[PDB]
Amino acid sequence: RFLKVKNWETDVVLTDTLHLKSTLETGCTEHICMGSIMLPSVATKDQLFPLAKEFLDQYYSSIKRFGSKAHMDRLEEVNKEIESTSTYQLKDTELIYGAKHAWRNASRCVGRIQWSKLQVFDARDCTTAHGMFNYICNHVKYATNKGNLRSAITIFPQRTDGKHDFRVWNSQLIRYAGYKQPDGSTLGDPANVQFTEICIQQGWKAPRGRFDVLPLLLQANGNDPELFQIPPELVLEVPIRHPKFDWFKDLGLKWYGLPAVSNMLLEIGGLEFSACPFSGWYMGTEIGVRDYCDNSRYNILEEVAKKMDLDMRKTSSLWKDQALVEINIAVLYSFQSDKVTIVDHHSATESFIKHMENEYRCRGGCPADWVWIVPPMSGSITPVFHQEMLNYRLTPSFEYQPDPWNTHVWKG
Amino acid sequence: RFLKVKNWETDVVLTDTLHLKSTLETGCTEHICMGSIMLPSVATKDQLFPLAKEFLDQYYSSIKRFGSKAHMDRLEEVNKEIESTSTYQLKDTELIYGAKHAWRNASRCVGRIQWSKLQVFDARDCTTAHGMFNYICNHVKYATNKGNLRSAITIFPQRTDGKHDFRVWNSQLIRYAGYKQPDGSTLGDPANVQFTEICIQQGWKAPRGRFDVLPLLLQANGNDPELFQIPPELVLEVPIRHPKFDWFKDLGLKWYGLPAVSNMLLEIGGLEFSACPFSGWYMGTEIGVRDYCDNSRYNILEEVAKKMDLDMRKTSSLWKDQALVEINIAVLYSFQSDKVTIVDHHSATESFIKHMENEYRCRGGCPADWVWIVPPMSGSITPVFHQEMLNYRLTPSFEYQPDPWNTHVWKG
Ligand code: HEM
Ligand code: HEM
Ligand SMILES: Cc1cc(N)nc(CCCN2CCC(F)(F)CC2)c1
Ligand SMILES: Cc1cc(N)nc(CCCN2CCC(F)(F)CC2)c1
Ligand SMILES: C[C@H](O)[C@H](O)[C@H]1CNc2nc(N)[nH]c(=O)c2N1
Ligand SMILES: C[C@H](O)[C@H](O)[C@H]1CNc2nc(N)[nH]c(=O)c2N1
Ligand SMILES: [Zn+2]
Repeated sequence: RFLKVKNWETDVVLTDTLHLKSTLETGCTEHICMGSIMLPSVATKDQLFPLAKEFLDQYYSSIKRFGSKAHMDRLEEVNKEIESTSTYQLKDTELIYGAKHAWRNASRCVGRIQWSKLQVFDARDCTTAHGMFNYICNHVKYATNKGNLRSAITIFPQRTDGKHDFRVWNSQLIRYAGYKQPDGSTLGDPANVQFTEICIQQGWKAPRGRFDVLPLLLQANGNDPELFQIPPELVLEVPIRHPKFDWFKDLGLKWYGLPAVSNMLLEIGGLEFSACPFSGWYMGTEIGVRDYCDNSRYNILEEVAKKMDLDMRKTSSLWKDQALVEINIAVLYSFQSDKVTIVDHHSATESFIKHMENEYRCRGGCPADWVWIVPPMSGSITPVFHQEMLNYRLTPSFEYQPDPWNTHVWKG
Repeated sequence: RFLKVKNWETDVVLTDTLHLKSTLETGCTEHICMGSIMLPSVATKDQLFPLAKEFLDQYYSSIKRFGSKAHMDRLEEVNKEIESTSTYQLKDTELIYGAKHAWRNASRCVGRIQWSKLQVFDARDCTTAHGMFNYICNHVKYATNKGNLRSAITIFPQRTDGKHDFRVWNSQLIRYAGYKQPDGSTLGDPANVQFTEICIQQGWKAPRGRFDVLPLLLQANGNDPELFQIPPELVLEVPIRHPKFDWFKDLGLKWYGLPAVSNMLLEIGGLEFSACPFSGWYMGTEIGVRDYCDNSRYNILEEVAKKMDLDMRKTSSLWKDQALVEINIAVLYSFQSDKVTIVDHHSATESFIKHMENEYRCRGGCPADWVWIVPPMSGSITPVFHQEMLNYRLTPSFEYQPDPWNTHVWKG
């Protein structure tokens, strides 16, 4: 009823009561745990009012006006609007609160110490794909802020019936293109080979190289999506160099500064925002480990090991491990030397522990997904490795949604 | 009902139906996942027969004689013995099967590809702490096999009433002593400071140094435990050197060859074996990462970084990561150069994937604990990082049990 999580490096115990407010389901049961499953598995008007009331009661509890006159009138005001319209509209203040607590509740995010410093851009007056492009461009410019990255979200109109959906078809606002070859291999980013081809289908002309920034595929109000090129002056990039190995520039690697997710769904008070691109700043490992060294991504451990002169015959020479660390010292160094905000996995995981402490103190808990919080290298030398974490689903939240090209009723 | 687990590096899917045979509870519910909780939380005669029948039905199913005459007679024979004695005794063949499947079912063990090659030593005729010492000595000698390590388990008499318990008080047969100081710090292994002091209480004379092998504290048939020194010729050790850095010998580190757990409980057909030391061989990271580099263990990242000439001022120089890899290349190299069996985390995790495949094919599943299977360094460059895993509890099994000094009714 009042569960306990322990840290096995400091012996610190914390008591979780926030999980009692949890509502959605995890996928786990009393007899099977699905904590390593990546994605465990129209809305009517009856279901909407409890979700609205639940959300309204915590918004007014947060401005220290729980159950007052202003609360009960907005309760009544939203009920009458759900009767009238079968849906409702958030105030600007409720949207900013909802968006900030979707991030706060994001159990897979190690960066949440920053959750209250989120800049929310209301794009609910948008009606066309061009309007979307303009809003997204202003998001990219604001969030980048000349390399002093600022976290932000842009929120396009909520879902209504279902066949009128705003969607960003890119999985991230800024991604590199992936082209397969006649000889079967892959240039660029293999993750986006499918999306890179959809752009070619709709008319993109590819500069078939490595780090080619993809165009935006924007869908407005259910209509077929349309292509727009982000002005290249708006795409900040960092060339990767090493502070010891001057052969590292010869590798000719670079990465974009802005991590900006655009394929998830924002849920606030039962309303569904199918297009809500949000952005922060990178933790180093996301680029240096997953992006650069996944076998099905850029997969550069091969070459970094070569140029270091390493024993690549035997698996147990740990040459993969040894090249992995050099690559991540270089991503960090390059970003910092250009004053482009980045955080190392040691500082980021310390901050999360400190954030976890604050949450248990002033909130009664912190939903956290250990499988996703522990970084993909040097896990046990970071403090989150030794921290027990309870995972549960609170709302407002960010959720996964199917890719648009599997679900969109086309019209030629 | 027939769940699916995916690998996100190869896109291989496998279907799990073994989880339906699962019985015990995980700690997770539909609303909270406890997959990162380390330890989530007398036996009467009524409860014993279903557990015996369940176990007997799968033993005879395994020798291809399910429900035959020999099965039903042993079913009857064990029922009558549970009526008569309120407990029962396993045949030698049932004990060897049970022990092997407790290992097979060990969801936190990455080494299970070896599960059917387990040497089982029946010590159920043991009655005294001296007898225990002799059995454990023969286990240590057999399992070490001059450095060609062999996996083995020794099984002392099962629990009966509860106040007559056989226990090994050491957490492992071979561990290094931990002494705190007058100046507050720690020499040796800080994990065992408590146990190292209990030995001093009962009469151990400490050679207060670093890698001092602890004595055995053995408890027979509920009696107060007694101290025995393993013959030092029986404790194989590997001095750690590096294949590049000749200053590495100056560190003066060494580790024992035999990982041999002695603090867990073996459950077979509802019988409880409170003393069942089992041993295998080390995966490199257990020593080089957890043993050597945990903040609350030996904690040598400090010195290895010094001797490498590293930028220790800034967290983001990844000097911890860089010294971590060198330490693990050295543990591997030292063990292999001495022909003492060890496995690197790359080979071990590949073998587990291949073991997982075999299990799903011929068994319908493989209970696996992702949080424990992914190694504590370079996680995402090993194949288990990208493998979804279902965790569930099958029997026979190894379980945790309280330390004996918290539960033992002493008599001066
Ligand atoms: C401020 C700097 C931030 C850092 C350092 C950070 C770091 C991370 C990392 C490393 C992950 C794991 C993702 C992966 O490994 O692919 C993650 C996940 C996530 N982040 Fe944060 N993030 C930041 C900002 C944000 C913001 C501003 C939001 C939302 C407004 C957000 C929402 C999420 C969500 C919902 C997830 C989990 C969903 C998913 O990616 O599958 N993050 N974050
Ligand atoms: C054959 C070589 C073996 C290897 C390479 C291996 C490897 C591992 C590793 C790395 C762990 C994680 C433990 C930790 O990180 O502290 C583990 C856990 C475990 N091993 Fe294996 N192991 C081996 C043999 C065995 C044997 C022979 C048994 C039993 C007869 C066994 C039973 C277990 C159990 C029950 C656990 C989880 C319980 C726990 O330690 O908390 N292992 N193993
Ligand atoms: C805002 C932000 C900051 C950051 N530092 N990193 C990320 C990465 C999120 C990765 N996540 C992968 C799965 C998905 F595609 F479904 C959604 C995106 C996002
Ligand atoms: C047989 C074996 C082989 C191996 N390579 N490694 C181990 C380590 C087990 C670690 N595990 C920690 C928690 C515990 F103490 F509760 C029980 C022991 C065991
Ligand atoms: C808090 C967390 O559960 C704890 O640190 C676990 C994580 N995973 C682990 N994995 C292994 N193999 N061994 C461990 O001791 C741990 N510790
Ligand atoms: C199979 C497993 O669930 C999958 O690889 C997960 C593991 N943990 C992760 N953790 C983070 N941060 N990002 C990821 O993509 C993943 N992938
Ligand atoms: Zn679970």
